[PDB]
Amino acid sequence: DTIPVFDGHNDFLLRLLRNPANRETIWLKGDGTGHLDLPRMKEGGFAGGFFAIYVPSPQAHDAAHFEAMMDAPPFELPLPPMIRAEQAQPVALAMAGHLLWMERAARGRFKVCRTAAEVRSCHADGIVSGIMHMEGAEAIGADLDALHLFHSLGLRSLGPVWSRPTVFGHGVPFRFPGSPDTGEGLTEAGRRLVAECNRLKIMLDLSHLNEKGFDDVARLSDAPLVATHSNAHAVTPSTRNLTDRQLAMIRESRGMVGLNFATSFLREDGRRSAEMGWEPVLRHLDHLIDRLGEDHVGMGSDFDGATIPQGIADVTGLPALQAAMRAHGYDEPLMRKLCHENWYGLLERTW
Ligand SMILES: C[C@H](N)P(=O)(O)C[C@H](C)C(=O)O
Ligand SMILES: [Zn+2]
Ligand SMILES: [Zn+2]
Repeated sequence: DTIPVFDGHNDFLLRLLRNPANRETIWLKGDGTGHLDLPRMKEGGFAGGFFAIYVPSPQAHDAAHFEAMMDAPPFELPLPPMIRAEQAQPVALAMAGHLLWMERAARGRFKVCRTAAEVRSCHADGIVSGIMHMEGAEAIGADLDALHLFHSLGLRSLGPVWSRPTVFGHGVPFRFPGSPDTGEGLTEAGRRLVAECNRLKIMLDLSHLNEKGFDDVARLSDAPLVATHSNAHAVTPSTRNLTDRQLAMIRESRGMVGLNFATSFLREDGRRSAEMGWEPVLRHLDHLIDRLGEDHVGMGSDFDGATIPQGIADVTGLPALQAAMRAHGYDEPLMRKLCHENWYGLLERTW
């Protein structure tokens, strides 16, 4: 009785970036590490999701010193320097190239989808779906020319920033505890980026964007507001989470929030440790569902991007998560909404 899950955010492509020579095994067989691969997706009931193209900084997000800091709050991680298009583009092309390769290699068992109809068809057919997503828009120059290029080759979702400055605006540093109001809003280029994404029907992702940038998108975007992998600030006051005020704005826009499985954003203590139970997961889900409404919450795992609860552990833990959700009292129609229907509706409202 596992309900298929369509997911808001994963960083599986980073694993292919880091070991391209072994990609056939990593994707088609698994290599015994990480959260995702094709066989485990099938075992865990992963229907598909957003596959993030994210350009790492020289001190990557999982550098030892950062992990150690996040283990013992309070903490504040420094923002990395801006990466410009000339440097970001080859990396983004590499990751986009791996995503297309995944589809070639899987011989029809995985499909990069460009429309909501394709996603729904994949769901019905049991074919794993993928949405090409860019987490941080460094590969897009301020001129926006590359936005059209990436769109042409399948890009359908874009977060203007990661937790790092871009020509478009500013992301939050990783900090606990702290407000998401950590810096300046969108630049003029960022405002143009919002307008152009609206015109091209590219979904904008607010995860990582600071509060001023969030307010700018809320004011400027003609489309529902979406945070693909962010939780409730009122429960866990991480800079990465959403305040009730932000949630209310997302609700008004008929938007969507994906629950991030990152330990740091779920635990009330904001620690990185996987040693936790189901309570914090359900605490965030209840809070999100209560304020956003049952139609505006889903999963945003952050599989392969963060440490997640021991009870989930990897994609094969989705059934255990569903069991906890059911035990907590979520009925079947709500379960279907949270697992995939809400994302599919959001895609239709956006695209
Ligand atoms: C580094 C990854 N791409 P991430 O998806 O940015 C994981 C992180 C904990 C977050 O999402 O804030
Ligand atoms: Zn990511
Ligand atoms: Zn992220």
